[PDB]
Amino acid sequence: LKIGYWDVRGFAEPIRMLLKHLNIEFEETRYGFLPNRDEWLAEKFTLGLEFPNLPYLFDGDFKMTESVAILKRLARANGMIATTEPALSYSEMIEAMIIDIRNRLINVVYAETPEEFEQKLADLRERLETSLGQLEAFFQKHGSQWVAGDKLTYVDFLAYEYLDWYRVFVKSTPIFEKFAKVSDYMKRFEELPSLKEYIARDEHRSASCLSPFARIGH
Amino acid sequence: PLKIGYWDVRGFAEPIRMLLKHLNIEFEETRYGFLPNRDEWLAEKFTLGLEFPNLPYLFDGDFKMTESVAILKRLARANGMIATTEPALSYSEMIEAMIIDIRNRLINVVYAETPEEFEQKLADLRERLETSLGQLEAFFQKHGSQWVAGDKLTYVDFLAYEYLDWYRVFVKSTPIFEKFAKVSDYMKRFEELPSLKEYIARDEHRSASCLSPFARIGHR
Repeated sequence: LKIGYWDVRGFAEPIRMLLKHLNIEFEETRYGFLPNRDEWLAEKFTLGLEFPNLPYLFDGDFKMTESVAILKRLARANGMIATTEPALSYSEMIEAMIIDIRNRLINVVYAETPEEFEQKLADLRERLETSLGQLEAFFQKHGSQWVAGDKLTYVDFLAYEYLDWYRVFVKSTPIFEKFAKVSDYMKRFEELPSLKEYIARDEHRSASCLSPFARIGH
Repeated sequence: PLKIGYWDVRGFAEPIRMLLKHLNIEFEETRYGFLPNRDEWLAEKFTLGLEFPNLPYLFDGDFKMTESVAILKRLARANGMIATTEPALSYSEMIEAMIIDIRNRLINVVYAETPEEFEQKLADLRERLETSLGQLEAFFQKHGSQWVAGDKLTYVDFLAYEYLDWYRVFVKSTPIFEKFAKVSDYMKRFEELPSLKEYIARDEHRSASCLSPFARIGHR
């Protein structure tokens, strides 16, 4: 069981967290980087990936890419995903929403002045405020401990990680504190006795969220 | 008892429409119309009981959700149009995410914020398409399957066709599809499905704008 990705959190961290939570031992290739992409581009087309990319998964003799596709494959094989409706519908609805919140950040900090950049960052905070508002309302309405319900599933791993990025390097912590249930949700994930330790370790705490090719997050 | 709501174009709802037309399931539709504005949709937006108000939205009995993809899969699960076993599902969700990236690259361009910088962005998109489409060709070559998930048609093929078709329609990309013979065969195969053969030829689909007029291109 092997995972490949840059030596950062990035799109692979939710997967790293799922396995850590599940106590499943796995091996890693943390490609490093003035910085370049040569450590990865050396192995890129030699790994038998049908659509070479990062992160990539070696699962026995099976191989695949796409961060969310990988996370769910593992979740299914470990009972970490909703298998019934409407729970599963909620999961994939929030999945898509959490990935929209992530990509708005990605598309900004990976694009082609300094005061226009901060402008685009302040816009991400306003859209975030909105999103967390609707999300606060969702926890209030259903009263579920987690996204899909009372049990932890893959969607919560995507949620915590990509919403945390905003706290780390988008100065969004005060926006999280505005909403009571969302702030306790994040705190609950951190306090997960299964993950409480890994999250504290150098791998997650002191590591960069994004590659140095992003204008921020490193 | 089903109801779909979306702009009066193809957009992110067309795959949902096609899946339902393919399944021959009857459903109701609110097609929000539109110088053009969004007021029609904005008048109903926060009155429909959606937890995360957005287009497209779905009504299923008393159930209410958003997100175009999450909707397509919900309907496909209850009507046997999605792999339920590994590895077929891993392939589906891998190629799902990949197709949505191709879609989003286009989307992120056709929304604002010079015509030459823009013509360049489109030309960048076509080169990136050639790359991705070359990979899909290899996939269909390695796996001699008629569809993305194997021998049977599933939700992912509706995503693939609809969004890859957009490039052909208004991003001048038909020649790129012609370079890759398995992919070109794959596209046309979808158009010659007895269930969707007619519908894809009807004005509803063919003679309908792909995106809203708020995009710089992809509309009439």
